[PDB]
Amino acid sequence: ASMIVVFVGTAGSGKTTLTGEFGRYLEDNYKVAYVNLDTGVKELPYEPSIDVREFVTVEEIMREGYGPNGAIVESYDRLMEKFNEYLNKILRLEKENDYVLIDTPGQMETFLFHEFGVRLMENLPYPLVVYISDPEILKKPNDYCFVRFFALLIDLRLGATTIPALNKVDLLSEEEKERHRKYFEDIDYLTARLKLDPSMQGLMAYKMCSMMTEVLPPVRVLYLSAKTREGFEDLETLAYEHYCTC
Amino acid sequence: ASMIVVFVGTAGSGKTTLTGEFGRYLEDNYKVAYVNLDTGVKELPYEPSIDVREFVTVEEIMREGYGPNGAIVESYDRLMEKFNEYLNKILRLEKENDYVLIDTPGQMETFLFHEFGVRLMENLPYPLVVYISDPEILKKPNDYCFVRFFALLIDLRLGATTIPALNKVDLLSEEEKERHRKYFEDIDYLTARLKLDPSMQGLMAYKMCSMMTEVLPPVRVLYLSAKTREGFEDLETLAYEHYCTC
Ligand SMILES: Nc1nc2c(ncn2[C@@H]2O[C@H](COP(=O)(O)OP(=O)(O)O)[C@@H](O)[C@H]2O)c(=O)[nH]1
Ligand SMILES: Nc1nc2c(ncn2[C@@H]2O[C@H](COP(=O)(O)OP(=O)(O)O)[C@@H](O)[C@H]2O)c(=O)[nH]1
Repeated sequence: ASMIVVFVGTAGSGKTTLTGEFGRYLEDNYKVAYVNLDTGVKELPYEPSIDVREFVTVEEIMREGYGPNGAIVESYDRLMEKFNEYLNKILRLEKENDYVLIDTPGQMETFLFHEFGVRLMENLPYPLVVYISDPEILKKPNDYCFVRFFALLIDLRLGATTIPALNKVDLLSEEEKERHRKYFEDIDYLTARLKLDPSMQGLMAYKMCSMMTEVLPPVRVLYLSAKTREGFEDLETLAYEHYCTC
Repeated sequence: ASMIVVFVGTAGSGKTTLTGEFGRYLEDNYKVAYVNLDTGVKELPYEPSIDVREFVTVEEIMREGYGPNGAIVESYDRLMEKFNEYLNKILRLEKENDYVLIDTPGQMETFLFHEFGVRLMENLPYPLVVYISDPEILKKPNDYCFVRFFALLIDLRLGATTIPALNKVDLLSEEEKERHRKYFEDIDYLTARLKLDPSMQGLMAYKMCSMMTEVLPPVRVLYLSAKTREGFEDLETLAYEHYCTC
């Protein structure tokens, strides 16, 4: 049919921007759709073909009673109702578009723990998942293993090739933006330093890693910058290369 | 010092209730504190010794500008400021209490992705983590592996023995509440049925499991019911048994 990319990434990871900034760069050579599944956001750098707000806004479920966490859960419980509609709504978008950029809710776990997100994922035609991570949590070894495991988690949960990605690599350094790569592209040295950590964690973080030594093909980490179109091109390849594979 | 229990569990898992309902049952024989780290909730079945709201309410960061996901992130960015205070505030609670029940934010990933939650965890004296899961997502094999991996994730991220737990086992069946146990206490049959799934996922969900065959001690799943005090007693043992071990 055509390529679909789901941007999953925790609150404040700046994925929405990326979601928009990637599309406009893709509107130069490709026809682009824009699905927003987030029920709680103010603006959008983009014009959604599909918007969950038109049905329901967290802001609403507020002026009704619930608080934040409770509103969120109700929105996606009210969505699992306009579901089979809302689904098809994304397929009829497939065959009139080259890329289709899906923008999952800020509460990653919303999309991740509640049928609305999982199911929608089963119904999509081999979607690629780009797991945006914010580089300001990569400080110590575990953190690297932590983020990469979770990414695999997502892959597992959502059943869809999931790509680890660092965001906002502009606000990076020089060697820093390569230190990160030492704990990434290279999957061996990460485990190497984990073996050094004599602490309980270090034990199972280390033991955890070897998720490669055992089994589960390496995977390539994407470095991206919404603002300065960093690694944007590569997303495309991967997109195609995955779209091909499957 | 004394026992501290952190309840982590995704939105709508009904942990806050459990957090309160467990304490009042513990107020019968133990002196109990009550820390609420959630900046976005309406009421609380309990009287917090500590409340993050007194500093800042999501509701506020709303009537200022931000929306849901943006408010949340700002609250915990404003907390990493009253941090070293707010910390100590929990230690001076240690040595005047038997149990101390910590109530993490609904957006699990808030507590999980942003320093406020991680750091606070390092500063606590061997806290036990009870990962509440809602049984209405356990439908197919993966789901079981999914929830148990994530639990281990949490353990890893937060560095603290993490206990998988199903919630609301009252709204359960008979054999259902034992089917669940087949995919749990028994860690072998879960992998057994995963090997049956000839799908891509089944491959790495199966491959994933063997997180025991390889290495990482079994762990016991808790069945809990806020309302009907189910498995409440066991929490205690574990609490003590862990408090002892370390
Ligand atoms: N410097 C920089 N800032 C970014 C980048 N991506 C997003 N941002 C900032 O973060 C905001 C986007 O947040 P948003 O995408 O809505 O958060 P999320 O969708 O919940 O993950 C933008 O207004 C930008 O100012 C980036 O690559 N570099
Ligand atoms: N039947 C049943 N309902 C529960 C249980 N625990 C919580 N609830 C319901 O869920 C609500 C609690 O939600 P809450 O704890 O605030 O959600 P969370 O803290 O974000 O995970 C309560 O008002 C109960 O009605 C349980 O064990 N059994």
